[PDB]
Amino acid sequence: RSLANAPIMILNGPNLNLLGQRQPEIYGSDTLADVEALCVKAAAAHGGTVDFRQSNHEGELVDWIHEARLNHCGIVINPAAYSHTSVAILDALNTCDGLPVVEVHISNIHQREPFRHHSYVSQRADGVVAGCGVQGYVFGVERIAALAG
Amino acid sequence: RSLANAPIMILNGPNLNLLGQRQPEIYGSDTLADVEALCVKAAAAHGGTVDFRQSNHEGELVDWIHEARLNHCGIVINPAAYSHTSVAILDALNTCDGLPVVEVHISNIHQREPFRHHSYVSQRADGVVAGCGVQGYVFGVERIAALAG
Amino acid sequence: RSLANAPIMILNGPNLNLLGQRQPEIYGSDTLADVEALCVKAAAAHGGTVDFRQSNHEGELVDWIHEARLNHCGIVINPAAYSHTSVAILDALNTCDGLPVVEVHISNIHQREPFRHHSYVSQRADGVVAGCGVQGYVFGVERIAALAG
Amino acid sequence: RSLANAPIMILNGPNLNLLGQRQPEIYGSDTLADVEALCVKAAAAHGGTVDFRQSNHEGELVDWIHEARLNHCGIVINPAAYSHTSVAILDALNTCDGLPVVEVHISNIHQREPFRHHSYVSQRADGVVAGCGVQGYVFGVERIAALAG
Amino acid sequence: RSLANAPIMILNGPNLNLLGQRQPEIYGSDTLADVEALCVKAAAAHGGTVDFRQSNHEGELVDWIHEARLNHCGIVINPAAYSHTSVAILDALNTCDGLPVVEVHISNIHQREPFRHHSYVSQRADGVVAGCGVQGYVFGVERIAALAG
Amino acid sequence: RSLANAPIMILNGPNLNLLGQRQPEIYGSDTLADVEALCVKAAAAHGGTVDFRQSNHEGELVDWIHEARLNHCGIVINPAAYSHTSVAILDALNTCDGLPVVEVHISNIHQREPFRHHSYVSQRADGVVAGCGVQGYVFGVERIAALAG
Amino acid sequence: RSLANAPIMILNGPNLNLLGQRQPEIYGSDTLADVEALCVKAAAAHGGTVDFRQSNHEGELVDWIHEARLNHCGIVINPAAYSHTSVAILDALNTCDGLPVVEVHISNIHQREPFRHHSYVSQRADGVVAGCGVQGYVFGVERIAALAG
Amino acid sequence: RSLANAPIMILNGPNLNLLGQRQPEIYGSDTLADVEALCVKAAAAHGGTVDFRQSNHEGELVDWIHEARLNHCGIVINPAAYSHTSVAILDALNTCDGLPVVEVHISNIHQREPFRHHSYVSQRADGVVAGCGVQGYVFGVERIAALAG
Amino acid sequence: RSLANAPIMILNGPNLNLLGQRQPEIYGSDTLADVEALCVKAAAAHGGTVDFRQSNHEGELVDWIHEARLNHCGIVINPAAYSHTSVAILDALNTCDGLPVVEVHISNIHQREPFRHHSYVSQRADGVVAGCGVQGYVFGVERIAALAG
Amino acid sequence: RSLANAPIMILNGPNLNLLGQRQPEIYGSDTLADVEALCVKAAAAHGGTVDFRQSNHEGELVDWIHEARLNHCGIVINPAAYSHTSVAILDALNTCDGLPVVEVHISNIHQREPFRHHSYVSQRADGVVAGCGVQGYVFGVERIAALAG
Amino acid sequence: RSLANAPIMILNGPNLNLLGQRQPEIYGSDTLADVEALCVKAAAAHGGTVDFRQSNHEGELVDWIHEARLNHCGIVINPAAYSHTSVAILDALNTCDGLPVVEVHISNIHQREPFRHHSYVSQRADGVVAGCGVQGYVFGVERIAALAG
Amino acid sequence: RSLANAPIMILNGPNLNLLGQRQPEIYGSDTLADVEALCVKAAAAHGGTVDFRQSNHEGELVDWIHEARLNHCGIVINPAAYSHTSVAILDALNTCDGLPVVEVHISNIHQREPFRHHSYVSQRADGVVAGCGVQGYVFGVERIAALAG
Ligand SMILES: O=C(O)[C@]1(O)C[C@H](CCCOc2ccccc2)[C@@H](O)[C@H](O)C1
Ligand SMILES: O=C(O)[C@]1(O)C[C@H](CCCOc2ccccc2)[C@@H](O)[C@H](O)C1
Ligand SMILES: O=C(O)[C@]1(O)C[C@H](CCCOc2ccccc2)[C@@H](O)[C@H](O)C1
Ligand SMILES: O=C(O)[C@]1(O)C[C@H](CCCOc2ccccc2)[C@@H](O)[C@H](O)C1
Ligand SMILES: O=C(O)[C@]1(O)C[C@H](CCCOc2ccccc2)[C@@H](O)[C@H](O)C1
Ligand SMILES: O=C(O)[C@]1(O)C[C@H](CCCOc2ccccc2)[C@@H](O)[C@H](O)C1
Ligand SMILES: O=C(O)[C@]1(O)C[C@H](CCCOc2ccccc2)[C@@H](O)[C@H](O)C1
Ligand SMILES: O=C(O)[C@]1(O)C[C@H](CCCOc2ccccc2)[C@@H](O)[C@H](O)C1
Ligand SMILES: O=C(O)[C@]1(O)C[C@H](CCCOc2ccccc2)[C@@H](O)[C@H](O)C1
Ligand SMILES: O=C(O)[C@]1(O)C[C@H](CCCOc2ccccc2)[C@@H](O)[C@H](O)C1
Ligand SMILES: O=C(O)[C@]1(O)C[C@H](CCCOc2ccccc2)[C@@H](O)[C@H](O)C1
Repeated sequence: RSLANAPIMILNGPNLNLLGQRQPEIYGSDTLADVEALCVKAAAAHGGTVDFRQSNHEGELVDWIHEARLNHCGIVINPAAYSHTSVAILDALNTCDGLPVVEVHISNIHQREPFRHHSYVSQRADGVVAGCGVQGYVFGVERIAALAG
Repeated sequence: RSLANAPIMILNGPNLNLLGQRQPEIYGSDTLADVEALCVKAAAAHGGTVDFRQSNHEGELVDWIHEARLNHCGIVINPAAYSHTSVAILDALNTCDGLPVVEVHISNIHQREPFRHHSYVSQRADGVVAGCGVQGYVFGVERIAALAG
Repeated sequence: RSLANAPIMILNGPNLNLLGQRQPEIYGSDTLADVEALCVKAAAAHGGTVDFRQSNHEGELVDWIHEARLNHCGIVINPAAYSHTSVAILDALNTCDGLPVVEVHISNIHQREPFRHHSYVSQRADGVVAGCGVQGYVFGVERIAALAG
Repeated sequence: RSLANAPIMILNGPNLNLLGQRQPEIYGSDTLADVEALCVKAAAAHGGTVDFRQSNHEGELVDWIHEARLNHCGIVINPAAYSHTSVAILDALNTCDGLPVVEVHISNIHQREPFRHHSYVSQRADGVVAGCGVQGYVFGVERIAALAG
Repeated sequence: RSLANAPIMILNGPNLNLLGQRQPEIYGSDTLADVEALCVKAAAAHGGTVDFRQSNHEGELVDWIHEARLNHCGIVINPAAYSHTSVAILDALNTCDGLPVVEVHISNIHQREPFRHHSYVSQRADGVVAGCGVQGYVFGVERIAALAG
Repeated sequence: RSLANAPIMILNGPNLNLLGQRQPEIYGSDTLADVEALCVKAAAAHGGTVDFRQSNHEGELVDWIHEARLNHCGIVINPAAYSHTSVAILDALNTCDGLPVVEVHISNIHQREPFRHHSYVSQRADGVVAGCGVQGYVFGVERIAALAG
Repeated sequence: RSLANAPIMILNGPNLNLLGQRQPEIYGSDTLADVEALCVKAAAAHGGTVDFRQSNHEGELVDWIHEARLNHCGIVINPAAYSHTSVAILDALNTCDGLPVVEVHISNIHQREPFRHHSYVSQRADGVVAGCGVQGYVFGVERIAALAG
Repeated sequence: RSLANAPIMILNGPNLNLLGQRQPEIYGSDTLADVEALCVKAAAAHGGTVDFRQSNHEGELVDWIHEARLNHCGIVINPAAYSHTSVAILDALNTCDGLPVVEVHISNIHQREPFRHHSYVSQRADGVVAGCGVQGYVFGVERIAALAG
Repeated sequence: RSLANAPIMILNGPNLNLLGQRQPEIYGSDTLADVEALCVKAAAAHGGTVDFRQSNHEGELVDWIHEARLNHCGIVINPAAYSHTSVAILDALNTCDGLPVVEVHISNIHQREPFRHHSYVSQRADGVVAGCGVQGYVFGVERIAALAG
Repeated sequence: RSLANAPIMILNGPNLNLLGQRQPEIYGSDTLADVEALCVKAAAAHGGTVDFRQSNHEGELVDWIHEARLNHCGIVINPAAYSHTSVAILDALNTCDGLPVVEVHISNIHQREPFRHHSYVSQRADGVVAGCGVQGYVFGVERIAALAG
Repeated sequence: RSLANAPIMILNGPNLNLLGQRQPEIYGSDTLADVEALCVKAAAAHGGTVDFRQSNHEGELVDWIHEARLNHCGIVINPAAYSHTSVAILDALNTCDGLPVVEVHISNIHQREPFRHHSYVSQRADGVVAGCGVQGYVFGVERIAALAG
Repeated sequence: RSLANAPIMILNGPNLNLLGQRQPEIYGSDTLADVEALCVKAAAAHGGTVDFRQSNHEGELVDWIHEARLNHCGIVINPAAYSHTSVAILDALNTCDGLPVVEVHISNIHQREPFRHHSYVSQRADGVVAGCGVQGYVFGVERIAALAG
């Protein structure tokens, strides 16, 4: 699918509903709603739209990836903690043959606790953006626009 | 419980809803419905019935194992990604005292990425079948029939 | 929040709904309902009340932690299997700035299988109690009572 | 080769000559001769025949694998202790281009000592069946029948 | 022995004689004397008494455990550094067949340096309390009273 | 410095002089000169300029980071093989107090050989972009513009 | 069986046929026939006899262990290199229910190359003697004589 | 020194004072006094004498090794828990140039918990006897008598 | 011995009998007989002869090494799978004091599966040639010629 | 405290009483009395004194650290074997807030056995000197003199 | 390119300029000029020439590999210490599509320190010769002649 | 060479040119020129002179080490980041047969990031001084003056 004909799915994992409410030195002072606004703008800038979602449930994320697989032009995903633990989410993305996927982390996980350094999602994501703040979501959109082109 | 008196629960974990839609060289071109049909036949051949279910949700699979513990003669389980990650499903199966459990993987996980080599479920499953394709499910049923009688 | 003004949230993870039904040499013969009753009395003995919940779903536990963050005076959590696998629950507890958290394991996980020895939750929990049976929940409540005053 | 034209090679590694004489809780009370008779019946149930062999010598098993490579329709192998140590048997099976191979362990090796968890043979065996008792051999023959036709 | 007929041995390992003199954000500002008074009070509240001792010598602590084995109703031990290094103290506790043992750490060691995460003592201690401050000694006493009655 | 007052230093490590000449499926068919041209355009589109350089020599890269520290508004760096090996470049970037740094990899290093998964540079770079092709350089320029401007 | 009624089997693994021909500072100057003579002497001192064998073939050692199981009052084994590699010999000793087994190493393997530090045979051998020179075989014989009476 | 002119020092590490009082299936029913008596007679059987000591204190054991270095013809040492932890006792034995040293474990430490499998003392001890019960002390005396005569 | 007075022993490990019959991209399409013929001419070109042998049996290879130790001027060995598993063959080659030993692998084992990267034989072989095709045997012969001259 | 007002404590761990009686190539021919004299001299050159002590007992060393914390101007310590094993001594030193501490090893521990490479003391010691011979203690005195002024 | 039309590049890494000046029992007494003469002779015997170079600088070796890629018929490389550390040289070699590469080490790195056992270079070199002294360069030349033909 | 006859080479690795410009709490406020001046006076205090140099290039440091080998009486080296990565600098120092070498780190590397704990240079450096600040250079010079003496 192209940007013109289907939205980009923007998926957000656990706890990100609280973005902005603490640790601004690490994650900024923008809320999740502010991030959504940034993505709407960035997609529009490239002639597309987004479908922006958040969940604390691993299985829900899986279901939403199966939906993206049939209905969206690409996925930008910040899997949050499930980055480090979910093989299920990796396998869900693996079923998205041909679909552009960009993983985003607001923080630079490489500078944090050792368990945070690894991501299962990175094994499928076409591109991985870490430590660019909420601007990383914009880069995710920009990359999908380039690929679904 | 005997096969005569209660169904075999066949549980399928995340992403197996899409079986048949990709990677046929590894997983075959049969769909999950085709697998269900195979299981119905295999169980009938032995005078039993099946209760075949699939979920992308770890917690729903746990709930379902608690249901089998009370109501079913055995479990054949393809835990999918959760094989590698879910201590909660191992613990659920551990509550099934005396119930036959056979774990099944369509692919030979030992020939895949190193993180797929290990399974928590195998620590409780009475038998583990991997790399026998969808026929593995029929072996699961055949084992439970031998054990539940 | 003080004990006087808000309940203590007591969370229980997967499989603990079946407490009492097996392995009494390790977990005791009290049911989860008995445990809730113990907690109610322990909280009362210190001028408090509890909000006692159990779920097999990792996402629901996260959702509940976010509720406690805003509405409760502390958390006593037995994360069960999710102790060993859930970065998502660790992250949820980490959003609870200032809130007292005590992690409770009925069994002494240090005497069990190697994978049980480690807990993500212990990275945030203020106190960790293990192997004190269900009395551990009483210690959790007594700790929150000491800290939330 | 088909089942019609050539036997299934069934190979058994060291110590399995003493099967039935101890540890019946783990390995059953059937003797290796009883297993051979089970395999003859299982293969006949699918229009085939077997060539059933046992040796304590790694190099003899490699020799027999080379024989199967040219003269048999598939291999069912319980490599016993060599499963865990023999790169030579792995390399021998690797020479069997296109031949169906199923590895069988009577016990569920994933429940035993840590060194028993890993198998070189599993890196080539199409299918691996563990913890299904001597019925595993039946499943091995069933799989070969399905593949060799 | 019961609480009524013999004292609880409370053992404290190296450097704890200086408790209260530094790092109060981690260990609080109570002195060891203050901790002893807390233990006296807690034991009295359950009809018991304590025998409170501290040593910087691993072999003295071993001697004292042998004494408790014969003369006391239980042991509450904060082995301090020796928690991480002393198989000898673990072996001594292992000689105390039937005796209740609770291990206490004032700080939550799981949040500290990696070498502090593991304790040999926790392989024998019935219960392990970490990060509850000096109130963890009170939990120790409460647990022994529960078990020794 | 701001973008208006100083150029962005764009540094490329060993072997990137041959970009475009092989493995286009991984690295694209743009040459390093093409990438320079993209960076110059990207910077201009945010009111800045670039100082683009490539070297095969670890100590020359260190020298050039010292120069950036004093004369440039930020560093975009693709350290190539030295990402995995060079503590010296990490130390060099550490001296750049307050300067924005973005590391870029054309390929998704997390999908490649295990030694390629780790980067010393990511321990200082503010943001890390991987697998977004040459467009990742544009993202680096965009990030620096956001941080400097 | 007792010493009176059956010989002690003494088994020597690969390369021990050349004992005494090299490295005397490590292994001594006695030949394997001198070792056999020491064993004959030791057993006679205790009213027994020995059946002393050496082989370079793992499968042959397995076969001889099966013989001892049925025909000898105990096994003294120097498995040589196969100590470090042979799960098959371990499994063969494991079949020897009730039979006294002592493992002997002429050199102190714990002082040599790290791969020599571990032995699979020590997981079953009742006693293990290392670094006592050829007098270790004598200690072997003495141990069997104590146990087989 | 020879057996004729000086005693063999026999050192016993922590907790062995309690030998005989528990776990007889592992350690036997002999007391440490019984073992001292066994040693007196085994030395006399070879024209020697012994100086038999036990301590729970690592430094005392090092002090006694210094004394033996100057005053005794050999050392038989069961270091108990300190086998696994004490570099200080390894360094002490290392000062005993030319003195025969035999390490003894009553139990076969290679069949116990993993941390018990390794011994620092084995890095110097000339010989190491494990799993021969208290007879292992006799073998230690026998070896010293052979070396020091 | 010299090349003039004795043959070079050229030993080939398990499965090499089948060289030529598969995977020519890795191993070439020469048969083992063709390699033998290459060896004969390489040795003659330096005034020597060969004794060329192949076995699937570890023990036989050991026995043949003992023969070469007394009867031949050097050993060129491709231990095949046993390169990775056989301490026994290492120890056999260690008995060959002063005899030139060159290890050969047709394929570059360092580019293959991780378990293939390590060889016990290389701990004794004077020289190790890998990935030079069957020409590597020729280099082996050339090296023996150089050393035995 | 200044050098003018209190002595420097010089602590030596186990086995150093024997310094100079062996292994001169590693540790020199000076005795521990010679080392004391060198410290007296070095301290006097800087207007100070020393309190020079040696013990084989970990607990005594801890006791002496507590003494120094209150009574001395700094600590030079060669912990000997306890360097590698004693978290208790590290903890003792950690209580010496603000006190200068320099760790000395006569040998370069980095060139010795792997277990010797690591030191717990180095985690606190302000400075660590290894492989400078007995002259390392003069450097420790010189560093205390610099810091304590 | 063929040997007739272009020289073989022979590259030597750090410190090899001092070959011959020490450790002759490991590296021989030939100087690097002697090695160059051996390479000139061996190439001439096959109708070719060499371009022999040595550098202590990693980046200069990379530069020279790039030169070879365009101008030479093959590379024989002794990367010396950079074998073990340089992903940059590996990457340089990887750009040499279709070019024969042979890696040489004069000493048998597998008999040396553990860090020396691994080479990045070997992941690309076609052939790797180790432990054959300076004759290994001759094998390198002989291999390139065979492949360039 | 003696101190009287030739300068001590004092070599500084990458980034040290910026000493004094940041992180004074770890590295002090002296600049590299101030260090040089300190070394000049230290050497003069012992009748010697210094040749003080700094480079960011690994190969240049190796070249300088070869120069020292022929022309200088010793080496004091702070390899900075190359401590942790440069086998090349180790190998160069290894060529300096008989030459005294002391490694200096201004910061105590053992208290920093885990990768900084290890130094290849320390495998050859006779002495290693860490965490003594710039005074560590003076210790180096003092040690050289003692050894060249
Ligand atoms: O930095 C990221 O984007 C992460 O994906 C965020 C996760 C944390 C999710 C919650 O983020 C919040 C940040 C601030 C306030 C509330 C939630 C963490 O598990 C990953 O390791 C990195
Ligand atoms: O081979 C299996 O049965 C697995 O359990 C399947 C999982 C993947 C489930 C998704 O399977 C599909 C296969 C084809 C098409 C769609 C999904 C995988 O994570 C395990 O490692 C092995
Ligand atoms: O000991 C605990 O409380 C645990 O948190 C319990 C978990 C298991 C929960 C299920 O517990 C039951 C106990 C008795 C009967 C049924 C379930 C386990 O996964 C952790 O490793 C330790
Ligand atoms: O469970 C299996 O089939 C095994 O392949 C059996 C092997 C042991 C073979 C000997 O089996 C006997 C069973 C009963 C009685 C005697 C021998 C063991 O090494 C593997 O770990 C798993
Ligand atoms: O947190 C605990 O209770 C510990 O057991 C205390 C030990 C430290 C004993 C010294 O404690 C002091 C605390 C404050 C002031 C002085 C000493 C430490 O080694 C363990 O890792 C955890
Ligand atoms: O993907 C990247 O940008 C890297 O930084 C590139 C490096 C290789 C630089 C040379 O790349 C070329 C690509 C195409 C053609 C020639 C060189 C590789 O060492 C890193 O692992 C990832
Ligand atoms: O020390 C031993 O007895 C060994 O078992 C001997 C084996 C070596 C058998 C060959 O022994 C010889 C000794 C001297 C001369 C020839 C062979 C070795 O692989 C084990 O690690 C230790
Ligand atoms: O590459 C080599 O020469 C090996 O020594 C060959 C062995 C494989 C032997 C069988 O070789 C064949 C090759 C082609 C066709 C048949 C057998 C393998 O185990 C080693 O890892 C490396
Ligand atoms: O090199 C040192 O100073 C040590 O701290 C000394 C210890 C050994 C103490 C005994 O030193 C002696 C030297 C000569 C003679 C007797 C003892 C050792 O455990 C450390 O690894 C390094
Ligand atoms: O054995 C080889 O050729 C090496 O590549 C040599 C390197 C060292 C080259 C310096 O060699 C010299 C040998 C003698 C005299 C001077 C330098 C070493 O780092 C590798 O681990 C193995
Ligand atoms: O403590 C040291 O001397 C170090 O060798 C310095 C290196 C850092 C070199 C740059 O140091 C500067 C210090 C202050 C200001 C600028 C640079 C670091 O990589 C080592 O791990 C430890």
